Amino acid sequence: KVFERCELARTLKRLGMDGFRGISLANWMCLAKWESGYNTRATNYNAGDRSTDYGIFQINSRYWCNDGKTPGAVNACHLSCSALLQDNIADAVACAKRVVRDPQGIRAWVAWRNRCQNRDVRQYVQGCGV
Ligand SMILES: [Cl-]
Ligand SMILES: [Cl-]
Ligand code: NA
Repeated sequence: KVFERCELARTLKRLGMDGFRGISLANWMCLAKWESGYNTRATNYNAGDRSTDYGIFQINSRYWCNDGKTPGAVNACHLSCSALLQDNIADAVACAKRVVRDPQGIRAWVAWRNRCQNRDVRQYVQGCGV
């Protein structure tokens, strides 16, 4: 499913992402935008280390979900990576909450650092009623 901007914003708020571990909703929006373009079925193989990024938040198989083919990987979210490819983003959101519970927080995603950190991210939520 490819979410429309404001539709996603409202969904994330209802799932309790606004201010989770200090991360504003606009930051989560900026992340989803640059990671997948709001596409829940996005997958990305990383030939360099044999891991794959899954779904709307592009969560990595080496640490967060189990896909069976990633060497020396763990499953901190206790999910099959398949769960991160559903139209319903409930499982992806619960896993994202798990990710930011680690010391790095939102910084765990390098794309957030490159395109969201220290920027005016208001634009991602303006006019959405959240
Ligand atoms: Cl699962
Ligand atoms: Cl599994
Ligand atoms: Na894994």
